[PDB]
Amino acid sequence: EDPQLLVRVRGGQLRGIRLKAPGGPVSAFLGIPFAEPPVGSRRFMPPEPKRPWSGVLDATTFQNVCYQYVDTLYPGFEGTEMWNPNRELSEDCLYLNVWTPYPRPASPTPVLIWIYGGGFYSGAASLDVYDGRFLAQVEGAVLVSMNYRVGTFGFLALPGSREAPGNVGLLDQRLALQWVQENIAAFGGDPMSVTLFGESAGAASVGMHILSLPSRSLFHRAVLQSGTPNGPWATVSAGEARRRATLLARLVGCNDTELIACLRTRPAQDLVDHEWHVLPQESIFRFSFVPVVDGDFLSDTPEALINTGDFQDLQVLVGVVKDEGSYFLVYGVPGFSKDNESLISRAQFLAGVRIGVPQASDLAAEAVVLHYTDWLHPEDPTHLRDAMSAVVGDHNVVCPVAQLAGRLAAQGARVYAYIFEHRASTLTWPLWMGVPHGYEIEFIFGLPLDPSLNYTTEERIFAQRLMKYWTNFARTGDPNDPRDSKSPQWPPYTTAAQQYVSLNLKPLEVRRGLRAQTCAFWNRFLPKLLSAT
Amino acid sequence: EGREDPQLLVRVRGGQLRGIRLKAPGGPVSAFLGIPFAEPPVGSRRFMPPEPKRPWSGVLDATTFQNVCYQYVDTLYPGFEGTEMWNPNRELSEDCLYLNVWTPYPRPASPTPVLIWIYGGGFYSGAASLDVYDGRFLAQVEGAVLVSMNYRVGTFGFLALPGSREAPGNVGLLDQRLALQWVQENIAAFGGDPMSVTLFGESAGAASVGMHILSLPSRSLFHRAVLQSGTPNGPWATVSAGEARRRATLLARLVGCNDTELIACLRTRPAQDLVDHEWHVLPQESIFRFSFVPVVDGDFLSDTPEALINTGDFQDLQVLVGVVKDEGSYFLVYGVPGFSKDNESLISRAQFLAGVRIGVPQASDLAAEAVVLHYTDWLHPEDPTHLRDAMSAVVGDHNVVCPVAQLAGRLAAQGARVYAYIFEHRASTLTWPLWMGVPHGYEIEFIFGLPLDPSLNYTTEERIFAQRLMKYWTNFARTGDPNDPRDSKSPQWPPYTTAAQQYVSLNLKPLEVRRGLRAQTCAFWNRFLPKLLSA
Repeated sequence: EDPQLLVRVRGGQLRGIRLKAPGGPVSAFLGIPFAEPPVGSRRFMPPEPKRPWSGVLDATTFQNVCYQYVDTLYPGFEGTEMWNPNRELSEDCLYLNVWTPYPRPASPTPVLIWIYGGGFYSGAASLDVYDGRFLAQVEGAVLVSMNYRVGTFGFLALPGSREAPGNVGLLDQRLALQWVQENIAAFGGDPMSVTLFGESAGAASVGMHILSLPSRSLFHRAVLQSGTPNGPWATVSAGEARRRATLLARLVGCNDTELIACLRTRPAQDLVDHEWHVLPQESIFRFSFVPVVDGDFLSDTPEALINTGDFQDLQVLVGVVKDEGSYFLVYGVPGFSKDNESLISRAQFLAGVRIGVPQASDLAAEAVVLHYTDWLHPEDPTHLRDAMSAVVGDHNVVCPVAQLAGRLAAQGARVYAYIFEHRASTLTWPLWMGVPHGYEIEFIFGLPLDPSLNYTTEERIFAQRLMKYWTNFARTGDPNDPRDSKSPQWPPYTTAAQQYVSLNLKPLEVRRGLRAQTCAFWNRFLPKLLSAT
Repeated sequence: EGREDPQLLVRVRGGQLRGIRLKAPGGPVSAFLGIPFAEPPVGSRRFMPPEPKRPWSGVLDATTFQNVCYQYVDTLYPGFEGTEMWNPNRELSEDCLYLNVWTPYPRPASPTPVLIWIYGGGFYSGAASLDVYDGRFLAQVEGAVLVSMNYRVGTFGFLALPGSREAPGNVGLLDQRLALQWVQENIAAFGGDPMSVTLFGESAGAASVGMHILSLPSRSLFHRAVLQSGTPNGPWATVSAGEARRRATLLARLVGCNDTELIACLRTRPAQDLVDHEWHVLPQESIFRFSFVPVVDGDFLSDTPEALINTGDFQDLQVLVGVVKDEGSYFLVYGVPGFSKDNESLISRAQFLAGVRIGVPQASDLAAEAVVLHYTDWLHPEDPTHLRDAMSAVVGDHNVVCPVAQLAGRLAAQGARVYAYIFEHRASTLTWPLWMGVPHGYEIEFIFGLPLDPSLNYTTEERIFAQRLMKYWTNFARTGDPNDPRDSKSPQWPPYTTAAQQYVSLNLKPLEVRRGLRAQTCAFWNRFLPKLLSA
């Protein structure tokens, strides 16, 4: 019975497990319950604190993955399977994971809290790419990650009702953050230095914690990788949420109370089976059950809240990968596949656009096409393919990120921005997809430090750089290495200079303007257009 | 005759002419100036189609430029050479339908390709007698036969009550066509070849050339065409029948005047009173808009130029078209607040938003918004230097560069052989400020070879440059190809095509080939803006 692996938290005692990281051991406490299982009459409801337990809770293994749709586009393909659940599905899934240095930090160590992505309909804290042992061993970080409910279980809402108020998946995250405040000191973590980071919908979640008052006392700094609370996919209105719920109810054979009671009797997979059938249009990068503007968790739209908020007290790191959109094309756009070069025609490009920008009027869709067409080579299939990706990536991630960065900087926040440009040597998706959505994560978490993974030595050096930026940001709100003159420095993003850095194998290079012209089109012009036409 | 220079006596259909022997740098040329080609369109003939000049008796003296057509005189910067060079240099008169001929001296042996110049001036001004249009250099150095004609401008040339008998519209264009007919009948008397006639013109002259291309009756009067910084399509070169009617009747009201009675009253007004009110009938505060221009009458112009270029067959057409580096700059000082020739015209973002409304006068709020969004530099949305240059670009792109791109594009896609250029050399003698770059109209003096005149103070490179340009233009006139057959060592000027979109830079350096005539931005003006109009 190793005393390092024994911890007492408010709920009782836990036993962790000593894990091996390439350069030493780490203590891991996996599958720790932070809420009462949200099952039965608790489905769709806010989470409740876990009841205390007797004896020593076994925390040596990952708990179940929250019930969710499982990707079947390319069965058995590593590129898709790496995001698929790697433990049993169950509605009983509200557990978190802690990694710390072995032995446990002598002084209170900055805490990093990871919130996974997966479009709010999927994901799990137990995936290999979220392995916290590297950051724990190399950087001496305390790293936390929670499961939170996704899809219907996490975001189905009949706004105003008592039994499906919406946003309970975000309340799961918040409960887990509360748990960190109350318990993390027992592991050596410093509750007074907590940094949230997350990718895609996890980044959007981080963004919503920034914009929700009760969350603000649970962390001090934030990192948003390739996702934002503002933008086209991360939220829905009360009315559109209500619409999607009652439609799903109808689809599975079901006054709010009675509607929800009948939904509560449905086996989990019955709900998932119809999840994708409630979207208003044929689309990509669009998800049926996501956070809802309830006037509660989110008092107004994220757009409104970032425009009017005071962010003086906030430090943020935000960024995008080089090819945000490519991934999503093979999930809905005719002409695209991981198996060929997806060279498309002009007609297929105009088709792709109505799908990639599903809420666009005819005129707006024409605007997009004409903006993104290269008029020197209007019909070149290679350009058209790359343009289709750019449209999807720009509309859904890059421009929403440029918008957020700008509002935050303009309203007092300390902001750092990046674009991640290195394509992993181990990547299984075709070359034409470039650096796809989500493929910076394995580098931030430091997976290349594991020799059995076959990353190149330059990549291993790269990963170490990124872990430094992230953990330095966690420690100080500034990703710059304090023990390093010469670099050059990573400057804050401001509305004046608009500086950000490229992250890749070469040293930091400072650039200005994050797709400035193109994001002016999306952020300034298109709104004016659609609100008229 | 008896003791006159026997080489200067010529007979044309209307009678005998005596020309004058002029000195050009490299030798003498023959000039026949102020030849009448129409009955004076005065009195009851105001607003009417021209009638062919009736024969005269004796020897008409043709040694001096004739009257300039009655027009507005520019007074923005009185005494300033930059404006005065474009002002009338002979007496104003409604009796102004005369043309000019320069030829080698002695006149050519075999029949020589003919160049016909059509001056610009917004359809409200201009004259064939200006210094920058001096035909002596092309005649002497290239052996060209050069013809230029006066044509009515302003109300006199373009006031229209469409459908009426007394003011049918486009009479200024019919003056041009009458002069083309005169060339067909008479130019062989000077050694000119009526079967090789190339039209060239700049600004409204260029738009005029484009309208002769689109007008069937003019099509048997010429064989090749050059359009410099102007097009028959675009926002300023034509008005609708309704808009012309509206402007004519408003102008009538302003001067105290059933179409017949209205026009009859207009014919009693002194020329100057019409000129004094012509700017007052424009629909909005604007620049690069002119009150009385060609009208889509369904006669001379069977449909809008846009419709005609979109659907015409242009197999038989050889055309040279181009633009200067800074088409819009000149126009800014004539009405965009913040702009002047006498300072750097650094402007604010607010002055930019206002300038856009004036420079794109027909835009709705949303459309103006699109323009401001597109042209703003979003790394430096507030920089006064960038904003100044963007304002100029907005005006140049909207009025010239994108209409020319559209024209070259449709003509090529539909059979025509098209050559395209951008002219980038700023004259060492320019009197406009540096901020204006290479302004609208300032290639003309190079095409006509003025830098060959030692007394004008051009540099030796400019002289050599002028000679190259004169070669391109005359080669194109001779063969429909600007390239020199002998000289293959010199870089070649490829045709412009929809597939490759190639065009050349004209400057002190050897031809450089480029692709895409503001392709992205012109996609905005030519493909998107019109649709933002169906909404």
